[PDB]
Amino acid sequence: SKEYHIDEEVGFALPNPQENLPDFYNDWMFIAKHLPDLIESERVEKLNMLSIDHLTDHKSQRLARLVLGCITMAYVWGKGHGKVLPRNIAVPYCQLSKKLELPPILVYADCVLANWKKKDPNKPLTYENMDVLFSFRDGDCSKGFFLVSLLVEIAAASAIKVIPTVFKAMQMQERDTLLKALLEIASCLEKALQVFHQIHDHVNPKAFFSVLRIYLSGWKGNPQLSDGLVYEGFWEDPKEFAGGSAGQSSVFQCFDVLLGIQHAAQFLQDMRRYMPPAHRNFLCSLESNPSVREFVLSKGDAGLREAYDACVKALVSLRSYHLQIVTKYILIPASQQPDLMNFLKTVRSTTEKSLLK
Amino acid sequence: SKEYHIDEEVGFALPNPQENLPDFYNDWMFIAKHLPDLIESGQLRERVEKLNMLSIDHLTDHKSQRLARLVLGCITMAYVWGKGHVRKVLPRNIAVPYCQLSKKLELPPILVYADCVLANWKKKDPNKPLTYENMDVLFSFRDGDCSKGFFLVSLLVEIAAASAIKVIPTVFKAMQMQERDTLLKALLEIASCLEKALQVFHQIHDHVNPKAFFSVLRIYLSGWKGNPGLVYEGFWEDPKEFAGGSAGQSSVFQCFDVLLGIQQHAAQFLQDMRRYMPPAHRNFLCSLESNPSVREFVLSKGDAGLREAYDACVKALVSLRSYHLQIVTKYILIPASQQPDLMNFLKTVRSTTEKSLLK
Ligand SMILES: CC(C)CN(c1ccc(-n2cccc2C(=O)O)cc1NC(=O)Nc1ccc(Cl)cc1F)C1CCCCC1
Ligand SMILES: CC(C)CN(c1ccc(-n2cccc2C(=O)O)cc1NC(=O)Nc1ccc(Cl)cc1F)C1CCCCC1
Repeated sequence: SKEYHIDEEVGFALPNPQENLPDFYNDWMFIAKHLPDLIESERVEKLNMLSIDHLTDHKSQRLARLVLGCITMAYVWGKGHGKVLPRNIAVPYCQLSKKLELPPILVYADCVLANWKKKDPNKPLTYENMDVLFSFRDGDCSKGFFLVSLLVEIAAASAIKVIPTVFKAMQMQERDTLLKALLEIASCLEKALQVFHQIHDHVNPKAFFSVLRIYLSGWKGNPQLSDGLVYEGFWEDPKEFAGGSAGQSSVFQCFDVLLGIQHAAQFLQDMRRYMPPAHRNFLCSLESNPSVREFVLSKGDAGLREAYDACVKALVSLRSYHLQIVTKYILIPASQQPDLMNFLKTVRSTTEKSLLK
Repeated sequence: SKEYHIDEEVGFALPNPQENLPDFYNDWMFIAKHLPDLIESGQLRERVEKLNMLSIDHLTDHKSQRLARLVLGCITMAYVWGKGHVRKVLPRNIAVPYCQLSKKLELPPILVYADCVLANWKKKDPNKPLTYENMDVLFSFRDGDCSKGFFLVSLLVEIAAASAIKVIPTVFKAMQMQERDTLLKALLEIASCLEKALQVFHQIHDHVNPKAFFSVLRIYLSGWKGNPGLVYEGFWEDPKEFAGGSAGQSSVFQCFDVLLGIQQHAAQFLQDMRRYMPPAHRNFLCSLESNPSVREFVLSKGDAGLREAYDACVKALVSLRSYHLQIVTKYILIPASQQPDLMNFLKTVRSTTEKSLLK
């Protein structure tokens, strides 16, 4: 559906992202494409300031934001062992973030949604035929963690395209249409769970926790940048922004809203700001529609209740397996080097309490 | 509109709010309607504690549920604050129905602008118009609190603003259709209506007394988020923080900012205030942000008339925010300097409005 930038094949992800920028931005593209070699070894501070006026289409500006976002995270965090962004990169990065109405920091819509290519376009969207555009460090497992995340967004697209059928069937008092629409969403959410199983085959817990997780960290409520980060020449004062979480996906928040599932309440709302404007306009168009919960309860129909519940159950399954992934990839590795669980459990609890029975 | 519950006459306010609940809720209605007498005699907190737990299942329409929230909200503020000289636990037999009724209406369990302004008025004679002389409130806290004046004058500003809100589709349609003469008239009509809202502000001086406001009424509008939380017995085992009433709970304040492209620590506060607004009204301010920028449209065009009409709106907003500040001065600053960061926030918002002028 065109106005909201939801793709029929990949949903919220960006279809066929640009891989190359105009020559004018070669200095950017060289740094971003060589980050593994370049981190172990100043070029950002010796970098001239480029105008953003030569980024003319949407995909170019998304790729440019991805390039500048990966550069910024690597400059701030370095080698990842232990506060001011140079004017000549921050001014174009903040200008390009302002234009696209996103915060000047690496966000899920950059390094997942806009950070993939097909290897051969004549074949389908599977891990074996897919790759990422940018990494941080050799062995960071960027490829696996980004692509498996993206394959979940694609699986979710199968359900999102069913979403006009739900509201049309409510308007037209069509009980049999709405039931099939809910079961199809439920079935697609159940197939998304099977993708989650793929993380184990492409992402290594240690590599994730001690390498990749430092470069997705932001600077809002971070003790290393207690006052935040200074974007030299744009604000004289340092500014806080969060870094990447699963909460920046629209997938997670989208089906809460649809199914009428209502401190963590605060966090998912702010995460929407870190989403593309079209996608936030979509989640709002959703909240303006009649409650699927009020509709299914008001009918007294037990078939409809089971289908609504089929959706809610598929979400609880996902949130449990999510939780189990956090156990393998954060809790256990943290107990090996010499409040995230509370947030996830609370969100899971609110979902489970939304069953009808 | 329709889906957003914006009325052509009163805008964001609730039209013709219910005044009476079903008999089943007489025990509630007695306390709320007699809060002045029951606080002054020391019988308020006893009447709340001798209260059986009532099901909310007999509140069947919207207006009934809005009135019940107002009744329970006024009771809660009086129970928490007492004689204004407090209670850390709200008794289960009122908190459970109040929290249940808040969940249904998707509002926080505390008295909010949509309760004691938007849903808390009646006409004296319906055959005559909406003026202070023909209007009254449903609930007060204390004899002499000047609740009537402060609530109704607050609401009369919301009503003046409604005249402009219904123009808001004309603005977006006229941009889409490249109709330059239509869009100009739409801004001037909004500006003129924003200018009439300023004339309502003048009425506060005739119906609200500064001392009465600061030392009485302001105690019963105090919340418990960042207040030097409250336990809702039987609903949460843990105490919960929620803010009390501010002018920020109006949609009026944010609505014309969004239209005009006015970008409003304080960015966070106006954003959090939206939760204390009705869900339909939160969907409207959000549906607004999804529309094209009126600022970017007027600027790309070389037409100076359009700039002056956009500025006419922005200027009318700056006028209101200056006079706002002067009202804050009379009703807080001076009485506080007589007893033995809101000013920073208000000036900042004025600066952001003023800095959005085109000239
Ligand atoms: C698609 C999402 C909703 C579910 N997944 C997921 C599950 C658990 C975790 N997780 C592990 C430890 C802590 C967390 C957490 O914080 O939740 C993270 C994610 N996903 C991201 O972190 N995505 C992401 C965010 C920001 C930036 Cl910048 C880049 C990114 F790639 C996919 C699903 C299938 C298995 C692979 C991961
Ligand atoms: C409606 C807004 C945009 C402008 N006004 C306004 C101006 C200054 C102040 N003020 C004074 C001292 C501190 C403050 C402050 O904190 O701003 C308050 C209000 N208005 C409310 O506070 N309304 C209200 C809110 C919450 C609850 Cl619960 C109940 C209520 F009645 C009206 C407009 C009509 C002329 C009288 C004032």
